[PDB]
Formats: sequence, structure tokens, C-alpha cells
Amino acid sequence: MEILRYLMDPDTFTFNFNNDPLVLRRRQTYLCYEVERLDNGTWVLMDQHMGFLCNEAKNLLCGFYGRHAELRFLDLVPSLQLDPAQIYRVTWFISWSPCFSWGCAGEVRAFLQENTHVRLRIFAARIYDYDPLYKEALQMLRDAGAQVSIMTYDEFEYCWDTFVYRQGCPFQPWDGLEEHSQALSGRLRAILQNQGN
Ligand SMILES: [Zn+2]
Repeated sequence: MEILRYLMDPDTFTFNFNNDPLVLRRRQTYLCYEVERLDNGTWVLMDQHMGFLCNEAKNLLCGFYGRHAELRFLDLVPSLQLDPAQIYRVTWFISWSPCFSWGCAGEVRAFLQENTHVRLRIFAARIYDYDPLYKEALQMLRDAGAQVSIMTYDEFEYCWDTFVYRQGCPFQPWDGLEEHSQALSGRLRAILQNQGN
């Protein structure tokens, strides 16, 4: 009886998050999921229930279609053996924005209701230009009870130091990390409204 982890690698973590200024394809995506247990009135990160999810994973032997880490999650949550007694809260760290509601987000909503004991917080690093539909899908998401926002500097460090282990070395993105946090913020935050049709 032992535990099972994975801890993504740096070269990959940085790369996958590096990509390029604009998007590439509505297929290559990477989301980082974690689990927190409110202990002593504070949130505590649990490594035994933490990990990252990619596009294609297990259950592929069935020849199923569509590969989104968001979906894979909804399937792995049961593995976290949650409980309706205590209070949990998972955090999603994606180097991009959701694809669509009825697609991915829509699913996250149905799940948010199924398990009200566990809350879900989303955090995107960049906005999808080739897919400006995620906006509407988002509004529907926050409505599910979850909360979304833009990744900050200190935030990235938490994920980099948490998910990627490297002699406890500091995080190193590029240079426009902050400059982006402000710019993107204005955009995302502004999109968190989208009214007047
Ligand atoms: Zn999707």
C-alpha cells in the first residue's frame, strides 16, 4: 500500500506554458488540478490528492473522442474519494482559457452541482483569441458557483513550486509576466461582465 504521484517535469511545465504569444490549436491544452482540505479554518494543500491533467489520457483504449484535461478531471474527481461531511476545494491552473460550455465548462457546471461540498476555482494564464466563445461559457461557469480569474506572479510561483519540484529554485517565466497580469486582468475582469446586448 503506497501513494502515487507524477509531478510534471520543468522542461515540460515551462514549455507547455511557453507555447507562443497567440494560440496554436483547440486541442493542445494543459490544466493543473489540486485539492485543498479546510483544516483549522484554513485551506491546506494535499499532495495525496494533487496532480496535473493533459488532453489525452487513460480510457483511450475505448477509442473515445475528444480529449480535454477538464473532462479527464470530472472523471478523476471520484478517485479523490471526497466526502459530503468535510469541505474541499480544488483549484484549476490552465495555461489558456476553456474551450466551450456545452463542451468542457458546461460539464464542470453539472459537476459543481453534483458535489456542492467541493468548490472549484479556475485560473487561466492567457486568453484564447482563436476561440472568443469561452467568454460566454465562462459567465455560465461562475454562475455554477465556481470562480475564475487571471494568474498572477505570486500565483504562478505557488504552482511552479508546488507542481514542479526543482531544488526549491524560484520561478522563471519570461519578463512580461506582471505586465501581462495587469493587461490581461483588465481584459478578463472586463469579460467577467459582458453586458448590453
Ligand atoms: Zn474542451
